[PDB]
Amino acid sequence: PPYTVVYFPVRGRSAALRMLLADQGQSWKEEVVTVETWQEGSLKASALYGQLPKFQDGDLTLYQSNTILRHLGRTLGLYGKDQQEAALVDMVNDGVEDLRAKYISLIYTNYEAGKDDYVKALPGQLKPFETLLSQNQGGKTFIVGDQISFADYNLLDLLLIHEVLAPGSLDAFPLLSAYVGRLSARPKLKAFLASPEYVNLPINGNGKQ
Amino acid sequence: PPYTVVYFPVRGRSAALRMLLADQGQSWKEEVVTVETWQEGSLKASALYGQLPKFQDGDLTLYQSNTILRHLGRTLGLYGKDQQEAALVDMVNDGVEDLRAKYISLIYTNYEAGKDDYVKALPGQLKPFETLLSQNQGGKTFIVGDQISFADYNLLDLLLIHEVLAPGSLDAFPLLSAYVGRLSARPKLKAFLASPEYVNLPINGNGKQ
Ligand SMILES: CCCCCCSC[C@H](NC(=O)CC[C@H]([NH3+])C(=O)O)C(=O)NCC(=O)O
Ligand SMILES: CCCCCCSC[C@H](NC(=O)CC[C@H]([NH3+])C(=O)O)C(=O)NCC(=O)O
Repeated sequence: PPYTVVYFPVRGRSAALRMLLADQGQSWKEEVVTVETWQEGSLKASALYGQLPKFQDGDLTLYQSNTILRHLGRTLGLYGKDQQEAALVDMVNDGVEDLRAKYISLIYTNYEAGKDDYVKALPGQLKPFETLLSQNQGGKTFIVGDQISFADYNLLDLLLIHEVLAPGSLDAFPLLSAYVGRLSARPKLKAFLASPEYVNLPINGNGKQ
Repeated sequence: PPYTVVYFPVRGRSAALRMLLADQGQSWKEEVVTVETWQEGSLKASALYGQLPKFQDGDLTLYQSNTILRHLGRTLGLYGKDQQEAALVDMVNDGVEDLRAKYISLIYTNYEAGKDDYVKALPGQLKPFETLLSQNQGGKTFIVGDQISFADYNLLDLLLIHEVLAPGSLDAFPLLSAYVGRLSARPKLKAFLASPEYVNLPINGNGKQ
């Protein structure tokens, strides 16, 4: 630390890292980049893949949302208790990333045309996270082990946004409904999710949710 | 260990994790899964995300290619010498991953109508790794730091398949170029890249490369 998130006035691929910081009792600066600022071409030109988020941690500069997440898991001890759990944390997040890339591509690339095909495939896509949960202490704690990981935040954000896209898509998944239900209640995380820092922001950058 | 890779008879997403093992002088078994056996559906059904590659390491069963990359870097010490190097290695891999997604979506979804545009875009897509490899002792060792990482096996394969795509695609990048020969000159890799079980193996499995 200190932490700075440099991003568009959208939740997008920073919603989960932001949650993590907040749940962890941490504080950060929000650097905001409007499309106008981005349209200047100054930020993009330095950015390693011409894309945001950008994260500064003390004197360390990072791109890629999952790098940032992994770096915070590695520093705040949110990467499982051991080398097995490390691997299972990854498996979970890689799975989140896969569904998220699908979600993004629907939203930005063809929303109204694909929504039906997307939401149809959704139960099949959520079932492995129910399974995962049911194979660890009975879905009673976290997605991996019995302490919180970066994969938990990234997955929490995945389900929240999906409840907006497809109201009631978690009915069929009891363990997962209680898990969003429980993890939201975590005191600092309740507060963060109610902050205008979050609430004032739309999920996506194109009107679509 | 011991190691087992379960996958279709292609290079695909088990290509980078096999170079790693070979160069690391390690050995492994192959569970070949033809398309016809996959259509039977009992393997599909048991896989966490219904997909391959699948990997067994001693008692651990893993899915997700980068998870197997990460698991391997962590056990064999191919994840940078420190915390910062770790975060940059992930930054490379995520960037490799992003170009692999796009190539995979060219190969399987619109090869015939996508290609000229794709190769058109290749230089300005390969440049980010040319940069990183510059800002790291002038390009003379590895993508990150001075010892090999899982991010180097993944990028190396990414660069090899793209040479098959458009032969001579790497000339506008003389740095990324010698990188490829350095890594393939490594006696353990060299020999595997000359074995049939690498040369006789299809890249993508749909007659397109
Ligand atoms: C312009 C409004 C965009 C706001 C929507 C979300 S950011 C979209 C895009 N960034 C990304 O796709 C980030 C992906 C990156 N691989 C990650 O996971 O962090 C971007 O910076 N795009 C700009 C560019 O690539 O030039
Ligand atoms: C004909 C030979 C083709 C083999 C190459 C395709 S393997 C493609 C697919 N696997 C994946 O997309 C893996 C994605 C995963 N995110 C990873 O990187 O490990 C799969 O198991 N697909 C099968 C399915 O989903 O039914």
